[PDB]
Amino acid sequence: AQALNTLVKQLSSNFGAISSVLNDILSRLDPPEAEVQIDRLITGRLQSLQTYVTQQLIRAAEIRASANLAATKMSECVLGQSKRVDFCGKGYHLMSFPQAAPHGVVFLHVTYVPSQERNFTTAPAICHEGKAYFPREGVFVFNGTSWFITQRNFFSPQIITTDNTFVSGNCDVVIGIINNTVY
Amino acid sequence: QQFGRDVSDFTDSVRDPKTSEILDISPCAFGGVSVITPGTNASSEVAVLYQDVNCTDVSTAIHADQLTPAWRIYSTGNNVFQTQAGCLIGAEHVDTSYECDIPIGAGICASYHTVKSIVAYTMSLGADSSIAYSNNTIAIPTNFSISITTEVMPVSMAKTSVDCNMYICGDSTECANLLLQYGSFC
Amino acid sequence: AIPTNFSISITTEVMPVSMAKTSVDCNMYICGDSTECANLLLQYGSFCTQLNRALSGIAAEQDRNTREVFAQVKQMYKTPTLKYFGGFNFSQILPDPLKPTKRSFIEDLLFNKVTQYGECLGLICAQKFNGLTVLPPLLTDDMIAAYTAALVSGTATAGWTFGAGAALQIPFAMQMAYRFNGIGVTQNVLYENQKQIANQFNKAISQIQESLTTTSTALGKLQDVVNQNAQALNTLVKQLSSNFGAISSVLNDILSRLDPPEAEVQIDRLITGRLQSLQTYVTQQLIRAAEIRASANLAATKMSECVLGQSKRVDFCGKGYHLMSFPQAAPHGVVFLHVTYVPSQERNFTTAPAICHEGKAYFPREGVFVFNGTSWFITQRNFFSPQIITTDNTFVSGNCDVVIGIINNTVY
Amino acid sequence: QQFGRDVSDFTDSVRDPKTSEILDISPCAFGGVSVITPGTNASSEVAVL
Ligand SMILES: *[C@@H]1O[C@H](CO)[C@@H](O[C@@H]2O[C@H](CO)[C@@H](O[C@@H]3O[C@H](CO)[C@@H](O)[C@H](O[C@H]4O[C@H](CO)[C@@H](O)[C@H](O)[C@@H]4O)[C@@H]3O)[C@H](O)[C@H]2NC(C)=O)[C@H](O)[C@H]1NC(C)=O
Ligand SMILES: *[C@@H]1O[C@H](CO)[C@@H](O[C@@H]2O[C@H](CO)[C@@H](O[C@@H]3O[C@H](CO)[C@@H](O)[C@H](O[C@H]4O[C@H](CO)[C@@H](O)[C@H](O)[C@@H]4O)[C@@H]3O)[C@H](O)[C@H]2NC(C)=O)[C@H](O)[C@H]1NC(C)=O
Ligand SMILES: *[C@@H]1O[C@H](CO)[C@@H](O[C@@H]2O[C@H](CO)[C@@H](O[C@@H]3O[C@H](CO[C@H]4O[C@H](CO)[C@@H](O)[C@H](O)[C@@H]4O)[C@@H](O)[C@H](O)[C@@H]3O)[C@H](O)[C@H]2NC(C)=O)[C@H](O)[C@H]1NC(C)=O
Ligand SMILES: *[C@@H]1O[C@H](CO)[C@@H](O[C@@H]2O[C@H](CO)[C@@H](O[C@@H]3O[C@H](CO)[C@@H](O)[C@H](O)[C@@H]3O)[C@H](O)[C@H]2NC(C)=O)[C@H](O)[C@H]1NC(C)=O
Ligand SMILES: *[C@@H]1O[C@H](CO)[C@@H](O[C@@H]2O[C@H](CO)[C@@H](O[C@@H]3O[C@H](CO)[C@@H](O)[C@H](O)[C@@H]3O)[C@H](O)[C@H]2NC(C)=O)[C@H](O)[C@H]1NC(C)=O
Ligand SMILES: *[C@@H]1O[C@H](CO)[C@@H](O[C@@H]2O[C@H](CO)[C@@H](O)[C@H](O)[C@H]2NC(C)=O)[C@H](O)[C@H]1NC(C)=O
Ligand SMILES: *[C@@H]1O[C@H](CO)[C@@H](O[C@@H]2O[C@H](CO)[C@@H](O)[C@H](O)[C@H]2NC(C)=O)[C@H](O)[C@H]1NC(C)=O
Ligand SMILES: *[C@@H]1O[C@H](CO)[C@@H](O[C@@H]2O[C@H](CO)[C@@H](O)[C@H](O)[C@H]2NC(C)=O)[C@H](O)[C@H]1NC(C)=O
Ligand SMILES: *[C@@H]1O[C@H](CO)[C@@H](O[C@@H]2O[C@H](CO)[C@@H](O)[C@H](O)[C@H]2NC(C)=O)[C@H](O)[C@H]1NC(C)=O
Ligand SMILES: *[C@@H]1O[C@H](CO)[C@@H](O)[C@H](O)[C@H]1NC(C)=O
Ligand SMILES: *[C@@H]1O[C@H](CO)[C@@H](O)[C@H](O)[C@H]1NC(C)=O
Ligand SMILES: *[C@@H]1O[C@H](CO)[C@@H](O)[C@H](O)[C@H]1NC(C)=O
Ligand SMILES: *[C@@H]1O[C@H](CO)[C@@H](O)[C@H](O)[C@H]1NC(C)=O
Ligand SMILES: *[C@@H]1O[C@H](CO)[C@@H](O)[C@H](O)[C@H]1NC(C)=O
Ligand SMILES: *[C@@H]1O[C@H](CO)[C@@H](O)[C@H](O)[C@H]1NC(C)=O
Repeated sequence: AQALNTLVKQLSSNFGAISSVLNDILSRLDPPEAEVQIDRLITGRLQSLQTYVTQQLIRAAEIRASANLAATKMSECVLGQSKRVDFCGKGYHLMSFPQAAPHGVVFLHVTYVPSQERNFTTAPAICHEGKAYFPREGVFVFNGTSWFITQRNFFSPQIITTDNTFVSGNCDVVIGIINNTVY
Repeated sequence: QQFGRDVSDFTDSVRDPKTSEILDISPCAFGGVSVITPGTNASSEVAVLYQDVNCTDVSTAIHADQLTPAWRIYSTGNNVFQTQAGCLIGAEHVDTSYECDIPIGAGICASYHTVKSIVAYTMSLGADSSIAYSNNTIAIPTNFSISITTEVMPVSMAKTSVDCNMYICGDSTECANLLLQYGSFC
Repeated sequence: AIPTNFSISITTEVMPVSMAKTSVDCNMYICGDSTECANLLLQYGSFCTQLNRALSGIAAEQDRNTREVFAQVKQMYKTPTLKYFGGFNFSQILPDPLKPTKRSFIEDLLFNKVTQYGECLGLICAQKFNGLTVLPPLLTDDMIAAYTAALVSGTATAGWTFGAGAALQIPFAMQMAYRFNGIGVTQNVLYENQKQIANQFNKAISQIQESLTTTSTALGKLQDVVNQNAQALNTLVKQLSSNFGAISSVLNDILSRLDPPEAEVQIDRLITGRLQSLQTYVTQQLIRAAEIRASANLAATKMSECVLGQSKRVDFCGKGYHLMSFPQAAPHGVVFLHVTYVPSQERNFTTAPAICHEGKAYFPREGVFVFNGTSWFITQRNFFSPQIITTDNTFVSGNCDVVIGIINNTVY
Repeated sequence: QQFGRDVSDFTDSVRDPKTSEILDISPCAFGGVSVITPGTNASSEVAVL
């Protein structure tokens, strides 16, 4: 809108000519002096087009830069599930919804947000049978009643078995091994 | 040597041709003006920023009526401060921090706060919080929530076209004949 | 060939995020305060408005670029006193609170190796005879360092959680344990090789410190944006002294000698030549500012993906497998410290795709069949560590003697 | 009043000097031209937009 208003308003600029109207100059002046001053107007009006055309070329590049971003971001998140951090929404991305717009696109990014965090005392491994038992997944926690293994995305207890715990290296190697008995 | 020049072509310093004293020249004052407003709805007073000036010459030129432009109803109002941006006039200094509402420059912002009036303050980055450190404990999330956030980005543009003779000529015959001497510039 | 030993290495990357905000005033750059000059630029057009609006828009998006990169922090967190987290010495990356300029010792060296117009510093707010000015940024350098100190102190005591969401209290060896697992290796190795990892970490810290103490390069991205904006202004200054095909370069030598009828002819040609150089400078800054946002869009990605997370893309955040990333501040730019993982010291042996045992073909759930001349076992592709071939870790399906390369062994 | 103007300074409506019948003025006619072809390999006939 501002690009077209500038292209419009400089039709009425004199650009140092006798007027900004070619009809005034054809009527008032002699065909030598008329032809000079309308030539002064024809080059001021060409420069106003060239400036407008150039700044359309710049913003046509930036919108293509976002359109190539949106065509990617639709394929990444609408047509799938993203795994990049904070791409397609803040948190943990689940899915996203495209919505049309008069000159663009509006996304609706569905994210997961954890909360309600609680203290649990932790340690790397369990020293059972003289063996440093490392968790196959998750970390070791003690909630004040039981030692067990849970994830870090959410709190959920699991009984410490050899199916979710394994050993690489014996004891007295890792600093801070749990001295507990497991199954 | 009679006078000195700057790194441009301007003579920044002259010697007195009478008593040989060496005198710098300062380009008395100019700069831009911005208008700091709460909006026409929320108030009717505005604050002006005289950009990149010493407030000694600004407050002088207000009272000495040496300003261009000048307003018929205008006053300094005892609220003038020299920041790195220049002379904010029409706003009270606040020496605590808040979040940036309207950005001014060099970390200082402004808003329309309770006495409401226009006040100037320094931007805060956030809360003075802390992340404790343990060698033994891990905080683990238990409950949760979901949230849907929207974002928005253009993918197109109002594509135009411009005819030359309805723009540079207005369909006059003489303009079309001069246009032949510029070629197919159109 | 499967690697056995390893080392960690910290490779740095830089990029610009910011062009210096400029502004100009034709009334001063065009005229030098001649009134008749002001009365002949009108008669051309309020082009002055388009210029002022163009430069302020280019300038205002430089403050947007800086907040988009740095200001990803919701709360300012304090500097902990303990900095030898399990031996990991973090005194160089953190700001030094004993100094008045509470910057990191890296950022001290980053400032020094990086570092015509009116400007105001302190507070001596001087002006120039030219119409040029530079504008100070909204987000000051101390505030830039305060975002940067929260990104490092927050990573040192909350780690993976710091960017993922609410920052969670966690020991730093536990933070390593989740990060080192995430690249496809077993987290025993960190506890097994802790002092080796702690020394290799502190090695590459001092390597970067001595590299940036004695450097002549690797900051060419930052200084080029400084120099390219400086050479645009010097061209804009020096063309004031040109006649532009008029009788004189000074308006008070034109109106002096010539009578005011023909003086205004020569004044028009001197104004018009000064308008075009002013208009072209705006277009040149308009192109260069659009260039820098592509680096600012990279830095906004590369902070939230790499510092506030862990990156799994190829050669993103240095070469190797990414573990951590420490941001540092720079004039008109950012500095990253990417801690990557490098496997090393490979050995030959013979491998196989399948084992025949009791008429069926057995396949690894993950890893390869490894025969070192003595016996067969399973290990991973990123570290050499034996696993006895049992049906717990070897997936059993299909018949023997169908796949190319099924070898008679025993699976227990 | 004698005549009207647009949102920009172009006279779009003139009140008649004789009858005072006010009359809008539109542009006379202009625009762009495009040509549809299936190719010189396929035909010699074109359609014009
Ligand atoms: C806005 O412009 C005004 C113009 O008057 C300017 O005020 C002047 O600033 C200078 C710089 O501070 C002042 O000069 C100093 O004044 C103090 C007290 O008056 C003296 O103690 C100083 O003497 C010491 O400092 C000198 C330089 O540091 C030494 O060379 C000297 O040997 C002394 O050790 C010095 O005279 C000057 O007095 C004021 N003028 C007035 C009227 O106040 C102001 O600084 C500008 N604004 C800003 C923000 O800079
Ligand atoms: C993978 O390769 C790395 C190579 O970096 C290798 O780590 C190195 O192991 C050796 C031996 O274990 C280390 O050498 C010792 O390190 C300690 C650490 O403080 C030093 O104190 C030692 O110096 C004493 O011992 C010397 C020999 O007895 C004496 O001559 C001397 O006077 C001292 O009394 C000695 O240097 C070496 O430091 C590490 N390297 C690092 C960076 O830690 C690792 O073992 C390889 N791993 C595998 C699985 O191949
Ligand atoms: C984990 O977080 C969850 C939230 O994300 C928790 O679920 C919430 O639990 C609370 C109680 O602790 C419920 O609050 C009650 O809700 C009823 C129903 O409110 C609705 O209906 C009324 C009337 O139509 C309407 O006015 C409201 O706006 C609601 O639409 C109220 O009547 C009660 O006064 C009380 O507020 C929440 O409703 C419930 N949320 C949901 C989505 O069900 C969950 O309990 C947490 N778990 C743990 C272990 O902390
Ligand atoms: C720390 O975590 C452990 C689990 O890892 C918690 O122990 C659990 O306590 C609940 C108490 O309600 C037990 O639930 C009940 O179990 C009986 C027996 O099966 C069942 O009949 C009931 O219907 C009910 O589900 C649960 O079994 C028990 N789990 C284990 C493995 O012991 C412990 O309470 C936690 N500590 C604190 C302070 O909360
Ligand atoms: C110039 O002005 C004169 C007078 O102001 C106009 O003449 C009058 O015009 C009105 C309507 O325009 C005529 O009324 C009509 O008369 C016809 C026949 O007389 C009848 O069929 C209609 O029903 C209506 O009554 C009026 O007679 C006429 N008077 C005279 C003396 O001519 C004239 O029209 C104006 N010029 C133009 C171009 O409009
Ligand atoms: C962890 O538990 C083991 C037992 O499983 C402890 O080992 C005992 O250590 C003492 C000396 O420290 C010996 O006298 C015992 O003979 C050991 N027990 C066995 C069965 O051999 C070990 O000390 C415990 N660790 C800690 C820190 O208490
Ligand atoms: C961690 O690194 C810091 C340097 O950043 C070490 O601090 C230096 O220690 C020496 C020995 O006394 C002093 O002479 C230096 O002045 C210290 N540097 C600073 C900036 O104060 C520190 O010793 C290292 N940690 C360990 C455990 O060695
Ligand atoms: C190949 O790897 C195997 C491990 O799976 C090595 O076998 C063990 O070697 C140690 C000492 O070298 C012996 O104490 C064990 O009894 C061996 N176990 C088995 C199951 O053989 C073997 O040594 C490696 N080959 C070579 C040449 O070192
Ligand atoms: C692995 O052992 C099997 C034994 O079942 C071998 O299979 C025999 O191969 C011979 C050919 O050399 C055939 O004549 C037999 O009929 C096969 N036996 C069965 C039960 O089909 C197999 O050759 C061995 N692999 C290698 C490489 O020698
Ligand atoms: C966890 O412990 C810390 C101090 O040890 C305390 O500040 C925090 O409030 C505790 N959080 C919970 C959920 O108990
Ligand atoms: C001008 O004359 C006065 C004495 O009449 C003297 O003090 C001064 O120095 C002279 N000026 C110069 C430039 O010599
Ligand atoms: C204007 O301000 C009033 C409060 O005085 C508020 O209720 C109203 O919504 C505002 N309207 C707009 C358009 O901002
Ligand atoms: C672990 O931290 C506690 C305080 O939080 C401290 O007293 C103890 O010495 C630490 N453990 C080690 C091995 O330093
Ligand atoms: C492994 O063998 C290949 C080819 O046989 C050779 O390139 C390489 O040097 C060997 N490496 C070792 C460690 O023996
Ligand atoms: C297109 O032109 C080629 C000659 O270049 C001709 O052989 C062919 O037949 C033409 N296509 C059709 C559909 O006639």
